[PDB]
Amino acid sequence: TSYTYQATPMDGTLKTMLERWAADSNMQLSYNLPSDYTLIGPVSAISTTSVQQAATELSAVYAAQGVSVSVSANKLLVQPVPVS
Repeated sequence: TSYTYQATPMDGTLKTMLERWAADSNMQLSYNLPSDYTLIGPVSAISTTSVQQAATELSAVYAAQGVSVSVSANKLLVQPVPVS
């Protein structure tokens, strides 16, 4: 096999990969960062049928850059990490 969330040869950047995941899922992408970013090596570990798992793995990859990736309704949401 079934569809899996992963990086593929088509995807060069964080935003563009997520545009594909969103299109593949009938979801909105809200990309709330000032710049796109290249995909870094650790993204190559992601391969899962679960959008929650995939988004969360991706979030962890970009956490040290200050980024959160999450599933919010029909949206993939990329934003600065909200903290109290």
